[PDB]
Amino acid sequence: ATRILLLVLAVIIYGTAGFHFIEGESWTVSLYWTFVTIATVGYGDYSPSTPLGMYFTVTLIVLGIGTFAVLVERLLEFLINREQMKLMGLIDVAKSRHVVICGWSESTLECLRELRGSEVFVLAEDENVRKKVLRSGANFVHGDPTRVSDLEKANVRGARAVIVDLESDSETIHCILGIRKIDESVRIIAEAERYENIEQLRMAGADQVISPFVISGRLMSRSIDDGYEAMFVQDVLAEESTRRMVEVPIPEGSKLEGVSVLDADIHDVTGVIIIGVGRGDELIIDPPRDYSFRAGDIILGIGKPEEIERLKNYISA
Amino acid sequence: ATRILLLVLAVIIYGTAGFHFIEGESWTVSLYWTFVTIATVGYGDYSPSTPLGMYFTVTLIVLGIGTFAVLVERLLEFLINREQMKLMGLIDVAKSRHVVICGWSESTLECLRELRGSEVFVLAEDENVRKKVLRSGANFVHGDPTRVSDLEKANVRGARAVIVDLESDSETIHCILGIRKIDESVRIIAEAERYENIEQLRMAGADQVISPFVISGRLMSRSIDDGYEAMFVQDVLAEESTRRMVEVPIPEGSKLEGVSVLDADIHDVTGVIIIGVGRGDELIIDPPRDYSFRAGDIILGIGKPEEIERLKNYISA
Amino acid sequence: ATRILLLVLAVIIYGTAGFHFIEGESWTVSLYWTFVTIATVGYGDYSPSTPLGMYFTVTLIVLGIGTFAVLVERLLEFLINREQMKLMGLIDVAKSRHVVICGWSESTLECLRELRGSEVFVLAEDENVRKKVLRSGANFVHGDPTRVSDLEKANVRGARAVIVDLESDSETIHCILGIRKIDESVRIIAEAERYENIEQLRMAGADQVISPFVISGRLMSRSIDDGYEAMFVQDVLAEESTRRMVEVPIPEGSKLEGVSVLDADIHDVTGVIIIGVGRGDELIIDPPRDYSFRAGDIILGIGKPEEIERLKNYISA
Amino acid sequence: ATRILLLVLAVIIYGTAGFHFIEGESWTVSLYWTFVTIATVGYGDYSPSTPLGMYFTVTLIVLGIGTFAVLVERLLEFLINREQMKLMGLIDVAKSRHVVICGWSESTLECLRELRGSEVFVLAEDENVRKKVLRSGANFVHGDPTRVSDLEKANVRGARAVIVDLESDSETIHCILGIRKIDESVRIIAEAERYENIEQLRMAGADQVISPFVISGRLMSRSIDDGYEAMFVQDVLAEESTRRMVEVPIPEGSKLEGVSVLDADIHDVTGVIIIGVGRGDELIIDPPRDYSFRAGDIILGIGKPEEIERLKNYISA
Amino acid sequence: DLEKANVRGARAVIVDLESDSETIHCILGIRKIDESVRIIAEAERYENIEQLRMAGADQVISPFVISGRLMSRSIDDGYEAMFVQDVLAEESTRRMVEVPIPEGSKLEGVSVLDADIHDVTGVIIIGVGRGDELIIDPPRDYSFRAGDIILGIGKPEEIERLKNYISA
Ligand SMILES: [K+]
Repeated sequence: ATRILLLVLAVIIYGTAGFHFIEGESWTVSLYWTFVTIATVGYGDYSPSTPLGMYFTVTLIVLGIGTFAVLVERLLEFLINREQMKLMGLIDVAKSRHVVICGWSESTLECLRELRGSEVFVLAEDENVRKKVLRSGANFVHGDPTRVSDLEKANVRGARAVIVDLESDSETIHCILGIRKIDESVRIIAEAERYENIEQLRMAGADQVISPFVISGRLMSRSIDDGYEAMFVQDVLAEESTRRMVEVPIPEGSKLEGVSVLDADIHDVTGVIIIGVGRGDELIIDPPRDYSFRAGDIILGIGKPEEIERLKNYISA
Repeated sequence: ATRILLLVLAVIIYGTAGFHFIEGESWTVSLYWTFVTIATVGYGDYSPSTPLGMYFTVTLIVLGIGTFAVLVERLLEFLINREQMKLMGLIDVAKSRHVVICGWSESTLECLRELRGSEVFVLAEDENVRKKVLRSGANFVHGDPTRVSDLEKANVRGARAVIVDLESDSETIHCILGIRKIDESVRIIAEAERYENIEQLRMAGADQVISPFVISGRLMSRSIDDGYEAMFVQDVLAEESTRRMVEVPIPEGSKLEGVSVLDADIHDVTGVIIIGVGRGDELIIDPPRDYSFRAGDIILGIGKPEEIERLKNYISA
Repeated sequence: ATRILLLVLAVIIYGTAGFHFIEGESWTVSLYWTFVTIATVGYGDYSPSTPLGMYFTVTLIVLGIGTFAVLVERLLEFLINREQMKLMGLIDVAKSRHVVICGWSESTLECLRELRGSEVFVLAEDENVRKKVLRSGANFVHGDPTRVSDLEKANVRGARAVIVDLESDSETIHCILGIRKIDESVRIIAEAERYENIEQLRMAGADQVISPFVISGRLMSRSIDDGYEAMFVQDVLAEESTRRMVEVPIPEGSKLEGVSVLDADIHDVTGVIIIGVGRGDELIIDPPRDYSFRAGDIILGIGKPEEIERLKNYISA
Repeated sequence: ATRILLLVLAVIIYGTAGFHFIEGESWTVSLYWTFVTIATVGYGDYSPSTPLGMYFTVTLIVLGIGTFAVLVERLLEFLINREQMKLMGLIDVAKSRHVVICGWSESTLECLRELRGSEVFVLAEDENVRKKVLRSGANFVHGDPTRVSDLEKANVRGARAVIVDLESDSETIHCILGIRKIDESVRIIAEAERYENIEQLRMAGADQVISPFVISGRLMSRSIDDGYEAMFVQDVLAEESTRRMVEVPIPEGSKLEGVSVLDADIHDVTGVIIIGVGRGDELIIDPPRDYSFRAGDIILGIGKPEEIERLKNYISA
Repeated sequence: DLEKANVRGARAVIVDLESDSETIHCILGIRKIDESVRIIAEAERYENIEQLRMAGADQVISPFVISGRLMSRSIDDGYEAMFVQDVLAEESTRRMVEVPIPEGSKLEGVSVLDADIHDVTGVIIIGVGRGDELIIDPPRDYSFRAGDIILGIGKPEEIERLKNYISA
């Protein structure tokens, strides 16, 4: 790989040792003339005069052209190899705050619209998935999400969060186990098809589990007659037509520390229905009137975009 | 992406600030000498004389070669990426009067022979379809005809007309709905397999619907005994052996405005059987003898190539 | 496609019209200086002296570098397109004495070992067939053997002979009909699976028909008890272990014109069993003793390589 | 392929014969000037003065640029062809001490972790296998392991050892027969699925046969109640948790030649259970107390990594 | 569908599916039904051997892991693979047997050094499994008990010579 460097150094030395070993001009001007001749710069300050000397000049010119040809050849081969290799995946990830996505479905396409295109890496192995991901605007890594060896290629260790949605619950569980084998602190978000596997996904190590099929089946099984819960669910979580479920935190101080919910009256002040207060990875749905707010708490509620703004400004210090 | 421009500007500045900061020749000739040295032009009008100066010349030459190498590398990488990307589709369309074709069957191959090869764009996603389209002489765009996002890549908004012929009537209806979601005025031409979907294609928004299977089934169901309607249909619409169904418009004035059909006697004058007169997106089959011709009307008839010429010249002003 | 030629001519003109329109040296030396400056040759005989003139030199150098970049870009794009296109087929054939092979099976692989690798063209459309053909040492053309349009890409018109062996007898018959539609004189060699299609292949236009399955089934149906005909067939036609069925023609004169078979006694003279004499596309198996030899006749017999040599030298003039 | 060399020699001759046939300077300086002009070196010592002469210089410059373009074109085409061809296999092997692997399964992936990545060559034909092998870190050769023609591409003749593990026992037997057809001395290591084919693999020519399915079935059929043999087998051969089955040879002399096992007491001295002594391709399990050690014998035993070290140092001279 | 096969009451369950993911899922499902049934699983990859044991498998078999290592050593020597094949796969001449110690057996409390099972019968004693643990190469101070299982390799003749020898 470094043989070409030795070859070109030999040619440069061979050239330099021609002037001094022929006309004996100067051991310093020979070094220069050899460098200007190879780079075709051709000043012409010091040109040969003997027939032997000018013949040696032709030999040096053709040898320099031959060396350049090999130089260009090596580079071109390297560029072709790199481009051909990194086009179909087979490239290690060097980032440290990306988002790794295992598998590609319609659920992972909808979360790509709220995430940066250059920070998400999709880890699959199908060929059509590569084209779909490239059209979507993400980066494709060729590997098996269930393999620990291919999980380190995607740099799961340093990822901000990992989203697991594979073709089957068995594969999802295996991928979660593999990720937890690498990093025990990375955040994992999984999707469950069957109701039986919701607890197994949580036991494997998933931080958050989503059950779209379980939600949709129950919504279908109640909308045959009434169809009012499904309407609320659709208009609040799917379309966000008018209202929206927001989660706004409480800043430092906020002039609302220690104030109870009964004295705050967030509904009567802003118009946002307070569902619960999440204090440190636990959701207290419908907190009592005796609950006291703190710093860093997150308020979960449903309201219009106007009322959400009315609340975020209201809880400011 | 523009780091190389800064690097080369730094090298040029570094070179220029060598003459003045070493030999102090001239702040204007230094700029020149640095440019002729990098482009290997090597005039030689102003060559260095000090050993330090000629060493700096070698340093500048090798640095310029290194900069050129990176320059060539970047370009080559860009060209490889562009060619590799636009070979398999994944390219947005910038035209504004093309013809978009969704799907690829034998029906869309026969309409390619009467259309310009460079104005038709085929929107599919199969790999064999790409080779078939390239052999036919059209442009291939990789996308799903049913997706509104992939429909905008083909630039349906600005297309002259869109031809929809997919693998199923469900896909055809979905594609028509998607196209009408983008543009409500573009002309859509669809093909229907089942007789039940002819009305659904028209309700979705298709301007023209063609039912080859419905026509062929009825032709088969009558040719068991007689086989005379099928012979006429084949020899007039499929082969155009002797006669042909032509639609010639009436130019401005044409010396035939207000003249009734009974007084015109187009059959007795030219020999072309007049089927109907299309006046503004409606076909009046067998117009009455009291019908009065106008300007911009289209005459639909069946005749030999000789009689068609005899009629087009007859209706001229 | 020729815009770059206009651009470079404009740059050359712009350069040439600088010397005369600035320093007014000579309308002939300006043309020269502009050509030596672009090709980085840089003699230096006529270098600028005014600051404006040397600035214009830098402008010309950078413009020439920009023009060269586009020049290299266009070429590279053309080469990439050509290589990428002619790698997967999609290339028209310009030869006029090649051998076209439709389909790829084990039968067409055994006939490749007795034919020149560079004269055979294989016309298929599967991807694995391309790799198999390339490993074998032939040229691959991507097309459908049943399509007349793709048959002209392989240049069947000018082919020496066409060998048809497709996946089914229906496809073989269709390909023969298509070839006969193009050229009514080219030689077609087909292979038949079923016994019912031997006559249909000959009616379609095939010059020679081979029935390996029909031969093998009958050989199997007789070797259950005796197995002596199959042994002869294998050892003479498949392996050519000891003997071989040869067909040697009769040269001009040959000192054997008009001599009857009874007076020639080819068996008693050389040891080759004379099966038949093919005189003008007809095989006379076991010719009578009254048959008279002629010029241009072909002798069909089975003999050892020694006896074949003994006969070819015997029938020489 | 060598036409370009003739073309460039013609251009060089044409250039050289310009000076002497025009200005008649010198038959030696013309050769030089032609070489410096083509390589754009442009010294300028001998520049033309006549208008005709300087026109001829422009003609030579443009002809040299045209020749260079073709030169670059040919090289680029060669590099593209080489890279495109050797990327998907289709490359002959020139090594003489590699390890050829036929087929790719989980068994051949585990033996890649104890072998050098650059000496193993995998011979398959599936496309996914190529990506798997490239990710693993080996070299991929595209061919059919059952074909003798594709077996010579992998250079089985000169291989150190061949490992055969295909999708079926029929394919494994066929590959072994093909390899033995090429080389009768190369070492073959095969894997058997069925118990019926263990003897057929040995009769075909396999030096060593492995039966993972046969071992696992019997281990399953005994672990239903006891499960103690399977525990030993797993912990000694699969995981090598604590102990390990080692095979250490006896060096020259070793101070243990002719010493009987009863007097050596290898178990009482080191702690390694002596299973057997392999003397020349035969395993003597549980050798008698009267057995006498020799030179070049291999000791097979199970022991901890400490006891193995205690034994290897003990048997040293 | 696991309850249709009546896994609850099964004597033992053998899990060998098309993939390690499916094997792990099946083991988890079986352990969800019955926490005491005996599960015997098979592992393809070396990474999943520990995950199968954590899921609840009582015994794990790694045929691919064994065969890969046997292939990776038989390129030059090929003596360990020969022993493994002839003892575990074909059982040509010898065989690895596991014979228990009956009640009393006239060998309770007798140390291995005083028993000398190799010098008496000819069977190489690999280890003694006392209650779901294998003591490979027990010390000379080990004392036999009742219900222990002796693991060794010997000919069918020597196995008979040992089973009759350890009888009361
Ligand atoms: K140059």
